[PDB]
Amino acid sequence: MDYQEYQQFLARINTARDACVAKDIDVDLLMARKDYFGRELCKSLNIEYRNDVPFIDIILDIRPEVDPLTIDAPHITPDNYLYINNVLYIIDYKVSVSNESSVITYDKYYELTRDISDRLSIPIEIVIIRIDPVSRDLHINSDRFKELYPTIVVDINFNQFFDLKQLLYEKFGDDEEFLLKVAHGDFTLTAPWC
RNA sequence: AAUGCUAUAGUA
Repeated sequence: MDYQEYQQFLARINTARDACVAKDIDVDLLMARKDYFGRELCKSLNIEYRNDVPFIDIILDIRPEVDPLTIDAPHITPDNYLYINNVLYIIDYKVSVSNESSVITYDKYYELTRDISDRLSIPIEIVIIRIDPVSRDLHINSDRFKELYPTIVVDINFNQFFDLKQLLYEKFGDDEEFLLKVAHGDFTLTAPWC
C-alpha cells in the first residue's frame, strides 16, 4: 500500500545486508500489513481507527465516573474497543491462517479481563477478527460481534506485501542466520557459540 | 537543539 511507503521499503531492502536488518524489515512489513488491514476494517465497520490503546484509557472512555487510580486493570493493549448495550467488546486484529494463534490470545484476554469485568460489573467480551492473506475471508471468534454486524465485507488483497516479502526472502534466502531469525519473534539470538 | 544498526596522556 502507498507509493512513498513502497519506495521507502524498497530503499531499505536494497541497502540491507545484515540478518538483523532484514529481520527488522520483515517485522515492519508484517506490522504494515496489520496496519493496512486494521485501517480497512475500521473504515468498513464504521468505527474509530485505534491500535493498541491502553486498557485503562478504555475504562475511563466508557465510564468516566470511577477513579483511574483505584482501579486495577491488565496491562494488555487492546487493538480496539466497542461499547454497546451495556457491553464492551475487545477487538483484536489478526492476519494469519492459524486459529490456534488467536485462540491463545482469546484465552489470555478472557482470563485477564474477567477480574475487571467483576470489579466494574460490565461483561467484557473478547472478539478476534482473523483474515487469511492468501484468500480474503473474515473469521470472527465472538458470536455476539458477528450478530452486531449481519454482514462483514472488506475488499483488500495483500499482493503488495507478499511480493516485497518474497523479494526480501530471495535476497536473504542463502543467509542461514536470517532464516533462524524469522522463525521466532522480535527477540533475536545468533548461532550458538558451542 | 536533536534524531543514520556497526555509532568506530587517564581510571581504579
